[PDB]
Order: sequence, then C-alpha cells, then structure tokens
Amino acid sequence: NIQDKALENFKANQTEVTVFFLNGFQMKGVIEEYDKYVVSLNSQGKQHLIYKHAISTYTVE
Amino acid sequence: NIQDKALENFKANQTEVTVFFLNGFQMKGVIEEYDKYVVSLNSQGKQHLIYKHAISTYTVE
Amino acid sequence: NIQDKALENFKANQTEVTVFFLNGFQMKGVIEEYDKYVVSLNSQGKQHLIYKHAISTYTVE
Amino acid sequence: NIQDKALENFKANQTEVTVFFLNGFQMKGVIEEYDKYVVSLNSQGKQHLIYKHAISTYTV
Amino acid sequence: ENIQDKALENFKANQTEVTVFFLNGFQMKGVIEEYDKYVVSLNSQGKQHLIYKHAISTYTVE
Amino acid sequence: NIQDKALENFKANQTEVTVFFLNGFQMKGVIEEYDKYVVSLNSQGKQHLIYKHAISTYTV
RNA sequence: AUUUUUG
Repeated sequence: NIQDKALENFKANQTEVTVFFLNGFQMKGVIEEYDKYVVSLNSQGKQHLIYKHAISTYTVE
Repeated sequence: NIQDKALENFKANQTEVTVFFLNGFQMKGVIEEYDKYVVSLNSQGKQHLIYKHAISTYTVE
Repeated sequence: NIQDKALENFKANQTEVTVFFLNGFQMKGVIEEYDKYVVSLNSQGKQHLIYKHAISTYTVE
Repeated sequence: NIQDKALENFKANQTEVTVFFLNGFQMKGVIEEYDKYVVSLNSQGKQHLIYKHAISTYTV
Repeated sequence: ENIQDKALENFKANQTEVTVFFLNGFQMKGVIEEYDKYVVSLNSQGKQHLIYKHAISTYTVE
Repeated sequence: NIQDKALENFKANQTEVTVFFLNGFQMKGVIEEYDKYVVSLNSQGKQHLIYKHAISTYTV
C-alpha cells in the first residue's frame, strides 16, 4: 500500500506537494488529513477538501 | 471519515461552501443533505442534486 | 439514501427537472423511471436513457 | 432494473438507436449484443464494441 | 452472457487487425496480444502498448 | 493478470517507461513502485505519485 | 464518493 505511506509521509514531514487534477487544474499545499476517498489540503492558508477521483498526480520538490 | 465529518459540519452550520466541478464550473450554496453518492445543495432558491463523481473540491470564501 | 428519495419524488410529482451533463450539455424533461445505473427521461417527446456517470446535476425550481 | 429491459427491446426488435458519447459524438446502429460493460452495435455495416463508460445516452 | 471476453478472445487468436478508440479522441491500430480485467496489450508500430480499459471507448475491425 | 506482471517487470529492471495520461500528455521515467491504485514514477529527477484512473497507456 | 457498467 504505497498510497497511505506516501500521504502519511507528506502529512508528517509537512511536505509542500503539488496536486495535479484531471482537468488541468492544480494547487500547491500541505496534506493535513485524508481517508479512503478525500484528501484535505491546506493551501495559501485556506482548507480545501479534495476527492481523489479528481486528483491525477502528486508531485514533490 | 474526513469527508463525512466535514460534510456534517457544513450541513449543521448552514455554511456557504463553494463547490468546484471536474469541468471547471463552480457553485456556491448550503449543504441541505448528502449521502454516499450525491449532495443536495440549496443555492439561489433552487435545489441542486449533485453527483459526487462530478465534484473535485469543496472550500469556503 | 437521499438519491432515490429525490428521484421517486421527481418521478411521482411528475416534475420537470433540468439535467446537466459533464460536458456542459443540458436537457430539460421529466423523469419517467430509473434504476441503479441509468435514468429514463422524457424530454422533448422522444425518450432518452441517460447514464448517471454522464450526469453532473439535477436542477429544479 | 431498467437498463436491461431497455437493451432487450432494442435488440429484440432490431431497433435503430442513436448512441451519444461522453465527448458528444454520436453514432447510429442496431444493438446486437451486450453484457455488463460493453454493447455490440452494428452501424451501417461494421460492428463496434463499445464500453458503457464511454456512453452518455440512448435515444430513439 | 459475457460478450466482452468473447470478443476480446476471437481477436487475440485470429490476430485480427483491431482499431482502438480512446476517449480522448486518439486512435491506435494493432493486434490484441494479451488482456485481463483491467488492461489490454496491443502491439502496434513494433512497440508494445499496455492500455487501461477505462481509457478505451470502442473496438472496431479492419 | 497482465497488469501486475508488466508492472513488476518494469519495476524489476527499472525500465524506461513512457506513461500516457488520459489528456494525451506523456511522461517518460522508471516505475519505482506501485499498488492496486497508484504508481510511483521517477521522471526528470522529480518523483510523481500517479493514480491509475489518470493513466491511459504504458509504452516500452 | 480512491485500478473494466450509480463512473
């Protein structure tokens, strides 16, 4: 299970991740929480709740 | 459940959330009800029964 | 399950809903009958068997 | 289960149905077979095996 | 009752020229080498292609 | 099952895989690891955790 | 509502 380990890892190290969506949209932020379907991303201070079915790629720095 | 506890929060407080669809379009309204597949959003008097598969993110102004 | 309760209501009350597709297209008709995977709509005479995966939102007044 | 009741009468009566795809493109033909995921459509003279996930609506 | 695997089968053995249609509009021609629940392997321009079924719209011959 | 076989192979010898996304875009790299849903691809120095629902084709 | 038909 690479996913939970990766999300867990980001959440922990408070890594600034770039989330690429399927429609070409994107947000740079920090993964705060997450379950089987969503992912909570703190970006520019505002909280964004994201469905994984919309996410495409998670990229680091 | 990160999702459900978030969906209940908006629901309970009549919070004004912005819903972003996978097609870029966005809607603002209160979360009247929800379940495992859809979300009912009261917005501008009219009721919108929205499918989760068509949503990508939730946020507040 | 809010989805089914809302659809029987649209089916019973014989109310004219507007179906918004993911690609931006819209159709305004009446919800004949439905099931798990699809929805039969009587819009502009001819009938249409729509997949819920193509649907974004149901909008009533 | 309305999806099958619909896919049966189209096949049984060799009904000419219009298939609209998610991208808006539309095809015309007769449904010959179908299972859980795909549907075999004969259009003009060539067979097309189509995944339901690629379909938007059926119209007659 | 499962025509998907009945169709993917005849193709494989007869190495018949199949034309794959992607949802994104793309096209690819070739012979079905292998397949399963989630993917399909199509051999085209001397190259191998492992394709997700969720990206495919339709299969057509010739 | 061809998926896990192929995925494991590329991962075995760290092959040069070209991943095509549903939007036609492509990224060339080596499949580090993978699971039922995602795939970790190192390409151009960066590491990308990609969901299988977002991928279209793998090429060698 | 997270890898082939309420996606």
